Amino acid sequence: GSHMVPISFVFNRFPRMVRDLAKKMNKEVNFIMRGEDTELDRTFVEEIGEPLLHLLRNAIDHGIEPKEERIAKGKPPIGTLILSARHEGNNVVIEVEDDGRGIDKEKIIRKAIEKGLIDESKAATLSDQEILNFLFVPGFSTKEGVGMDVVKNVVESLNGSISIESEKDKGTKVTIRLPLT
Amino acid sequence: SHMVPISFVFNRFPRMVRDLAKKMNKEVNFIMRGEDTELDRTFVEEIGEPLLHLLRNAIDHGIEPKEERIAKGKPPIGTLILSARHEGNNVVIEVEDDGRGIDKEKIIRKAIEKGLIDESKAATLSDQEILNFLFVPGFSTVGMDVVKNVVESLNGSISIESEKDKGTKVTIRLPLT
Ligand SMILES: Nc1ncnc2c1ncn2[C@@H]1O[C@H](COP(=O)(O)OP(=O)(O)CP(=O)(O)O)[C@@H](O)[C@H]1O
Ligand SMILES: Nc1ncnc2c1ncn2[C@@H]1O[C@H](COP(=O)(O)OP(=O)(O)CP(=O)(O)O)[C@@H](O)[C@H]1O
Ligand SMILES: [Mn+2]
Ligand SMILES: [Mn+2]
Repeated sequence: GSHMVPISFVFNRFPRMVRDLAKKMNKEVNFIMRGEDTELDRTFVEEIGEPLLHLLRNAIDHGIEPKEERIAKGKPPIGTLILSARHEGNNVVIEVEDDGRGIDKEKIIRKAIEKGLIDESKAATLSDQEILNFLFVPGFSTKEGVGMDVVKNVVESLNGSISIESEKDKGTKVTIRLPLT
Repeated sequence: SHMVPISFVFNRFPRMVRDLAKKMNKEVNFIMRGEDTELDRTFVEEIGEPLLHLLRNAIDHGIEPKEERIAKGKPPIGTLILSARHEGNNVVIEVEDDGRGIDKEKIIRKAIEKGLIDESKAATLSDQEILNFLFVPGFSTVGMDVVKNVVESLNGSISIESEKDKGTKVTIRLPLT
């Protein structure tokens, strides 16, 4: 790689943003960053900021439940949000994981049925990955050009890839793979 | 008035964009937003060609070849975004690319060649004054001048924004009722 620079050039700006977001949304969250010394193409560093911030915001908004709710639910009172970078072969892997309520998969199914994309019989045969992928279909999720869409497009314009996994009341993990320059 | 989703106009673009990019050997990720945005049905036939021209301009003149994108420290794949939405009592349509931007120096040279401006007045022209030459009838060698004419024909307005090596954004606002 030619113009390598530590991912910290983009990471160090998140602790402040996370705390303020958590305060505004009345959420209690412990933010952990890992692999801040991971080197990657400077172009990626300058472009991956917007996408990551959105995933972080998603986690704080839709993921982590208010402290009172986590308590009522029987989970540790403070939520955990982890942002990490690491090497996997010739790929830099960035992950945003929260231990929140998890993506509501039924909600997605209901929305897909409403849009006429699938019917009830078919909906019952879909796999979790199949359900979660609806989140990447442009125009699927209602807006207010932000969203999972913009995240995937930006990541893919860097020749990157993005995947999602989630478990009810367990949390959600978004994974971004960036290529070695 | 009688409305229809703007998808009637947008539907054919993905294929044309894909084929054009492939022809001019450019890597382009085409994004279309708000295809459900409605507009006057009598606008469909008229606004199609102008929009296609703006998309072609972005692919041909905007988005740079891969090696150029890399040299400039930009994402390898260029991004072309076509969007429509309702604002106030109008339909707003935008065509944006993150390419090399409009060659303003080239526009001024053309304006002088066409007798539209004396060279003694070129040094102080504002960016808007420069880009506006594109709307002067006969400026193009369908061209931007024709696009502006058609938009005016629909009682709407058009504006351009562009920054060197950053990109170009063309915004069209058409009246609803
Ligand atoms: N970390 C997370 N935990 C739980 N659900 C999540 C999540 N991240 C995303 N989601 C779910 O996925 C759906 C869409 O996220 P997306 O980022 O595309 O849209 P948005 O609903 O957040 C509105 P916008 O992106 O325009 O602010 C969300 O509305 C939510 O239901
Ligand atoms: N998205 C964009 N990015 C960069 N330059 C653009 C552009 N859209 C237009 N231009 C530039 O502005 C000048 C004029 O565009 P206009 O559409 O009026 O004419 P045209 O001469 O390009 C017709 P054609 O090239 O289709 O034969 C172009 O010649 C090009 O240099
Ligand atoms: Mn969101
Ligand atoms: Mn042209």
